[PDB]
Amino acid sequence: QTQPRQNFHVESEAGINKQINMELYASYVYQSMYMYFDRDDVALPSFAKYFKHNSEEEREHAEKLMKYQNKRGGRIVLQDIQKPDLDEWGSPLEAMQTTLALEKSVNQALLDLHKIADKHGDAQMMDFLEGEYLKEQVDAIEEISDHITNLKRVGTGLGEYMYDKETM
Amino acid sequence: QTQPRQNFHVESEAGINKQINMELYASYVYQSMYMYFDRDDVALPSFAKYFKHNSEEEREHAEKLMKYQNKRGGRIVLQDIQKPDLDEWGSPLEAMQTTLALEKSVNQALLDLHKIADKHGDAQMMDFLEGEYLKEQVDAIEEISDHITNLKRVGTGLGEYMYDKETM
Amino acid sequence: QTQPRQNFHVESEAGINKQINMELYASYVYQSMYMYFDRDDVALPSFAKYFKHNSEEEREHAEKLMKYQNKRGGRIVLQDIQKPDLDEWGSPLEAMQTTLALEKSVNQALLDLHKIADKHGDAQMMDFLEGEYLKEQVDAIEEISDHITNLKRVGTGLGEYMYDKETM
Amino acid sequence: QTQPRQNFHVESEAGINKQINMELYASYVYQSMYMYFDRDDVALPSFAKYFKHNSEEEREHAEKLMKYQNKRGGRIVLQDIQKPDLDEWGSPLEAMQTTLALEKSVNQALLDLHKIADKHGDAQMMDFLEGEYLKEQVDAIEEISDHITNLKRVGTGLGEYMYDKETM
Ligand SMILES: [Cu+2]
Ligand SMILES: [Cu+2]
Ligand SMILES: [Cu+2]
Ligand SMILES: [Cu+2]
Repeated sequence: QTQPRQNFHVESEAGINKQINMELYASYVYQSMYMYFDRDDVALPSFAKYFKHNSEEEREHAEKLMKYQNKRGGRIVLQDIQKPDLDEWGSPLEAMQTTLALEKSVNQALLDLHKIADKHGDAQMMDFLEGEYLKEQVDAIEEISDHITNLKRVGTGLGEYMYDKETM
Repeated sequence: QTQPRQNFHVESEAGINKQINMELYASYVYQSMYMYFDRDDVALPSFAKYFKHNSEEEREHAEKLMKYQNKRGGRIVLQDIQKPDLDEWGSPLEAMQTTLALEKSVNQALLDLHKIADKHGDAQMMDFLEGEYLKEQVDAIEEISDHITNLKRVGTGLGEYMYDKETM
Repeated sequence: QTQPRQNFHVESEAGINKQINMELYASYVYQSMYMYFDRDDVALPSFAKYFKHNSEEEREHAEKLMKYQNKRGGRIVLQDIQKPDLDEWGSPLEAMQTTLALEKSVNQALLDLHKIADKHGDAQMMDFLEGEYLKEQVDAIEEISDHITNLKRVGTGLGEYMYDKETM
Repeated sequence: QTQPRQNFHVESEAGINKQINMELYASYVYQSMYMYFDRDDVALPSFAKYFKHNSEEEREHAEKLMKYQNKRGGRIVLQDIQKPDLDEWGSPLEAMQTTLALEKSVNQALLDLHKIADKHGDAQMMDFLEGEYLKEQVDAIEEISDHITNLKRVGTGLGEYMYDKETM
């Protein structure tokens, strides 16, 4: 029943919970990369600054999702945040590639939550996602594919250094 | 056959009219409560200030729909504005409670109008509704449910006066 | 071997990892409380703001710990972040009591990491903990016990409201 | 028997003297490298600027110890300052590498002096060392190991010149 509940189906509420946890996994994985470039044997501190921002950015998307969950009458059920697969992510190009599939995975999750809110006619929730998440995911997915092509252009060695200084 | 008509079904035109009339009823009902907390034997000026705001909200929310009705080529068919059910709304709780079901009633009327734009392929009218009405309704519906909870906590007496001073 | 390693024992490195994960659990639990007071049926938004800060504050202690782990030659091994015990923490007094045992638990963990660095004569690590963590824990433990005594003084109802407005 | 002597064992006094002499050797060695990157056939002015800084760091680090030796009632027994092993330090890498082991050598000499304050119950002299020397040494030792990694990445040639311009 709750108090502000209207047009908010039970499947949608459990999807926001399932999505809240994945957005936290993204924040975790990005922090794992942050401190892979603060590692002294890599020492790319502007790459590290990138993932520190991106980790905080995703933690703010989870918060924006939980803040929405409370605004619609649902209740927040948190689950364990699983550790990232790797603890050492290789070259910058390799790590940026990992990020692409990550945000590409996080995107399709959002795209399927939108499909659920459509199933039970949740027009507002559809707008909230397509305005505050889908619009941002396509931005992040391009800017990551932008960094992928450049890191391939500059190559290794001096290329990995000069891309940290000038672009990041 | 009006100059700017495109993709605008007469069913959607009629819905905006019936919806304009309802958004005005909410202005009247909130104004009824405005001048209730200014009663000499109610004397809650900040609750009065809250409904003076909210009454002007709905009035400008109806003006936006009217401005949209002309923007799409429909014609504004006005109707009578019914007097509110009550002439006195009891405790601040029982007033806020009447407000919740009011916005909750208006939210469905907006949602059903959104279903009418979807029935006739009006992609624009969908975004206008879910962007400048449904988005606001969800926030307000929470905001009211936040006041109901706190009023139940502070209880009758000094708790009612304090909520007026510190929150409103 | 690594590159900057000196006087940094294997037990200490695994303790920083084990402590990094617990500091994240603290950040998680605090966020769970943050959104328990953004819940519309509780709606204490200055209590919620407290745990939003405290959750971010602990996430910055983990970062300060990982930043230290990289500065001393150790490597960061992350583990799963377990979900908080409860998803609804009861009255404010009850939640603040939970927090006390939390920071009291997180303290003794730090106190025992200090004992490990002492075992293998890690004078710097001892200073880093007793300057940047132990000094802050005793501050946080008092300010939480301060909030515990007051919430007992003001009681329930109007007391729980007026403490959110004036002090938080 | 000096005026401000308390808790200050002659073993600690002797250690500060031998440590003062070493902190000056690091000033000389860094100055040796300063005027090496100003050689007409090295011509790396930013690497020169780095060692002009670091040479003045150790000189002021010895002055702090001297100021502390007088602060505790000990007397400053100066000794000769040995010339550095080399008169030319090769590539920027092989120079930075010589610097790592230099600070790593100085860090142990500080740590062993800290063990001398602990052997004779000098709680203050412990905090002065671990507060204004050991804390800095850990940071510098990382900072050097960060430069070694990046120089190995950028490689000889244009990579050496670019690191001079963009990082130093
Ligand atoms: Cu995201
Ligand atoms: Cu409205
Ligand atoms: Cu902490
Ligand atoms: Cu020094």
